[PDB]
Amino acid sequence: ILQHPDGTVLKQLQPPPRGPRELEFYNMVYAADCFDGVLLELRKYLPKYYGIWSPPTAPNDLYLKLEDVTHKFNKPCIMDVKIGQKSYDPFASSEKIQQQVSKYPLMEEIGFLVLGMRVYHVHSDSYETENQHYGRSLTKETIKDGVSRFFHNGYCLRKDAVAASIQKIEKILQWFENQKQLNFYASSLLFVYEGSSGGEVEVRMIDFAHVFPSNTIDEGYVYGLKHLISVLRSILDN
Ligand SMILES: O=c1c(O)c(-c2ccc(O)cc2)oc2cc(O)cc(O)c12
Repeated sequence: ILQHPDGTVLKQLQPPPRGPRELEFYNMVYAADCFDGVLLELRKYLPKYYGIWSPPTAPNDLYLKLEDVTHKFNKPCIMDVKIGQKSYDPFASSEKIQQQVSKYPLMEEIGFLVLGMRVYHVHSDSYETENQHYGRSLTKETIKDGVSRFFHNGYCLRKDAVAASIQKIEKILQWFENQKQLNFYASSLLFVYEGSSGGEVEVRMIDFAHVFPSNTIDEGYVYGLKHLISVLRSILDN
């Protein structure tokens, strides 16, 4: 992700077919002549989309120009969580399914996977970062404590950020329970809170290279959100 100073980021299109699909998703959702109520509501939960972008001298080099969801924070604490039971899409080959399931074989059981976090620590004036192997190591026994780490500034558990995250996720969950036209595979939620309040918490959906038309509720996504809500809720009892 390329963080530009004017409060936006540039996300480079993934190689085909993934980048092109993510481009088309943003184009469908943010079509100026769109009056589909489902899609207009979905806009609230995504980064604001500014269209395709490429460098002036390089029309070959394709990016999405997107809102920087961390812009309004001073010391943003950021967690990326992949949502759903299946990280592979409805047209994946046998090998691709195996590739995806092997990355994290607990996806069906847990319904979400922590892709990373960056946590500001007050008393050291520094960030602790966790990479993809952190989340991939978490089991049903360790997921609650694994998620909890995101909300530890060193001195207190930020239950305010936990509660606000639940409240923001619940609105996304409500959107999913009132649409039967899109199914989302390998998509994520980006959580941001202020590390330096309730207060600023941001929760946005990202990563749309495997969103497909559907005739049904996205059951895997709903399962993941519900399980994530339940884990966060249990952290409020700590
Ligand atoms: O706005 C965005 C953002 O700030 C970040 C980010 C910033 C710092 C990190 O350490 C990790 C991610 O990722 C993104 C990924 C997207 O697909 C879309 C976005 O709009 C953002």
